[PDB]
Amino acid sequence: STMIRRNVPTYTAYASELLYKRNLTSLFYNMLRLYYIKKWGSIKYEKDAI
Amino acid sequence: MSSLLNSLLPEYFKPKTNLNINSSRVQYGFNARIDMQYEDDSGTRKGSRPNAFMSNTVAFIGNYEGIIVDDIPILDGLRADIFDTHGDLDMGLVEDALSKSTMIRRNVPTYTAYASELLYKRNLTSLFYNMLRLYYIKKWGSIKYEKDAIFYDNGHACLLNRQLFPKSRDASLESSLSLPEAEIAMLDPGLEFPEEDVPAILWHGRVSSRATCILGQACSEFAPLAPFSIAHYSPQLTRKLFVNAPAGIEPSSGRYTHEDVKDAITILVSANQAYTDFEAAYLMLAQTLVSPVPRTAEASAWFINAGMVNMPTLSCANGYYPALTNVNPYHRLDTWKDTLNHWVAYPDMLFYHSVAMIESCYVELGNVARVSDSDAINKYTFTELSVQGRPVMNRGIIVDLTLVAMRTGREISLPYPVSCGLTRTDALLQGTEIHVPVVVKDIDMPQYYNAIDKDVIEGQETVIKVKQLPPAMYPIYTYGINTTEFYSDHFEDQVQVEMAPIDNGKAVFNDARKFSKFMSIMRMMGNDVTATDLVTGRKVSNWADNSSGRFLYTDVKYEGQTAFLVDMDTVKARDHCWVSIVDPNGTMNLSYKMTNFRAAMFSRNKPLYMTGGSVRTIATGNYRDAAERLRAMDETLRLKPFKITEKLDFRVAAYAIP
Amino acid sequence: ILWHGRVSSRATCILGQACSEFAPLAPFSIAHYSPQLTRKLFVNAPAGI
Amino acid sequence: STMIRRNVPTYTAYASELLYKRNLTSLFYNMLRLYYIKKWGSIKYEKDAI
Repeated sequence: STMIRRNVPTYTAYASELLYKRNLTSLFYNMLRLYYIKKWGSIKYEKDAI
Repeated sequence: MSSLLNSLLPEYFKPKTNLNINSSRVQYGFNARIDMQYEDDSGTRKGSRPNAFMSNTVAFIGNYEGIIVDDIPILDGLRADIFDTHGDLDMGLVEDALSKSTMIRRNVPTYTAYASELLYKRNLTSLFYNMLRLYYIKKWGSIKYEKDAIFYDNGHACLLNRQLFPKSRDASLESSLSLPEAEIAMLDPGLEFPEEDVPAILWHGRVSSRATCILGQACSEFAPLAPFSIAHYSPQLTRKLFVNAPAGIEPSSGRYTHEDVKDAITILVSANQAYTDFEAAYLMLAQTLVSPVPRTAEASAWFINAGMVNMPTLSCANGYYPALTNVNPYHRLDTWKDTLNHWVAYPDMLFYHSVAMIESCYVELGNVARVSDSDAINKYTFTELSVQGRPVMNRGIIVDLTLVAMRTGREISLPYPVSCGLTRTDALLQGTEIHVPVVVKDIDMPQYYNAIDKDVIEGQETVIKVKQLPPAMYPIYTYGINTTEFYSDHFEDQVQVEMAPIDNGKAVFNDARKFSKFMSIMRMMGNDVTATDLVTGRKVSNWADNSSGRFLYTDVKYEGQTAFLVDMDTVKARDHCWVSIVDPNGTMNLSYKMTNFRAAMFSRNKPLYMTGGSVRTIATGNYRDAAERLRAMDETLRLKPFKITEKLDFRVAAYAIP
Repeated sequence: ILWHGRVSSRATCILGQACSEFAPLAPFSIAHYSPQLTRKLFVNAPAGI
Repeated sequence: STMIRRNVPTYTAYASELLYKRNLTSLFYNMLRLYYIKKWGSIKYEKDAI
């Protein structure tokens, strides 16, 4: 899947180290929290409540 | 691929060779005979339009921008000996082939080492693409673009060419581009080590004075003034280009005709054995030759931001290895020369193949935009499930060919999974509001269109908020081959609106489906109906187009609950050849029938006629049967005699055959 | 030694340090004392180093 | 082969000695040590430690 075949040995070496640590779960977690902060963003917390 | 784009054309359509285009706007369509009928408790009222013209306006303008991307190598052309059983370059047979050749003996060891990198640089698609554009620039060079011209107008809203295309000066297509020439150097056969990042091509005999000027301009930056479709922005392909021609390269002439570009292409494909490269370039240009004029005012959202064209980097290492190309090439499919042979015979047929492809795509993107994200085959994931290959990235031709496969309902097969050309699905995948500019004509505009202002004086520049993208084209060539209920492109159709005499003309359509068919058939009958939504309080008019003459449900410009009040004592007769609804009572039954079809084209409000010879379906067998024949009549001048015959007069002579 | 295509800018630095004396300060197991393997190393690469 | 013709006789004479010099174990050993030095480079050694 390339015409420039000089970079294949270098590309393979870096790919082998990175593929065994791929995880986007933490990014989606924060993106979901930002959705609900904006939607339900009129809830009041009073300190001297029960 | 000439074959698959040919099948898209209708059965009644019989095309000829020459098409004398003399403008930047064409109304392609057909003439049909519509037998309309209105049945009621009182009686039946019959009408008949003998020549009904259903058209789709297509222009030669459209903002595009080229970017140089990395794409797969096309291995068709190289000799079949060096390839192994599986079909990849077995290095070891390459070293064997170079050794037993007419190469300099001191270069064999150093050239063989480079082979591992350079032999996998085979993609001439970018060069053929630019050379095809130069052919059509010089042919249709007299077409004009005016700055303060009408891009769209429907009576209420108007959209000028100044609005969509700023930085735009008025000029002819010939006077648009001023291409500078790249250096065409001669390759020295006795060069020590090959220079990578500089492509070297093959040539038959001597490079002519005009061939230098064409190749020089093809490998250069396109910097246009007027926004033309065949003269869009492209980056510099290369700085220098080597040509392995033992006969010296003549210097640049300066001038050339469109016939000289055909001469340049036919020599380049034959020498390099690059037919699959040409097939890729033919399909690329088929997408980005003509762009559709939008059907409605709010269907201009597709052409606001410039769609990127993916041109694969120019890379060729045939000049350095002349031995590896010969008369016995490796090819996957047997019908691999069919696309070039079709273009050389009928160049002007590309116009018909282009409109067939964009009409197929923009129709399917119409009914793809109306599916919810929560589904299996949706907006984002319709390309992945359809594709059964291994392309680098799902872009360019893959997205356009998969939309054609959905329209026709057939299996499209290409020899190489190449991913180059225009990407259309840009505004769709974003999934945000688009702000199209508009200049107002009347003062009662913002009731109909979802405008930003509620009161606007005439001649003011306003903005319309488009959320869901309406269909840009109506199906005309693909009419009643794969019918859907959205477009309702049937030959026979009927609708039953149920009213009682207690109701004083006023009917409420609870159903959305039959409301669409009622409003559409009433427009065929030449009646101006104006419905009003009860929930929201907006208004819709069936007369929202001057081309097709149909009403799609996306003309409401709002998704909500369906409660359309239509008052049937405010119906106005607008067009000629029309049936009258004077005063209805009881149940109404509307119906029509389309019987025959005749191909028609319009340009500058005049008929555009097809001229020249009768175009045939060129097959691989039709030429190679004459190769099987060889003209085997032994080339021997056999002169047969004529015996003179005497009759009554004797003054005059008469010769007989035996 | 032999090589595929061009010897990269970083490959020169690695081969240069691999064929050299290890003179450590701290007694580490993967950085123990080793003599100079060779002074010069040829590389048959038609594409220049 | 693709060798220079004037070198064939002189190179063939040397073959008897040079072709039996094949041991790259020392080079691979040092290159493997450079891999782990740069990977686990942040480990520390204190002089007055237990």
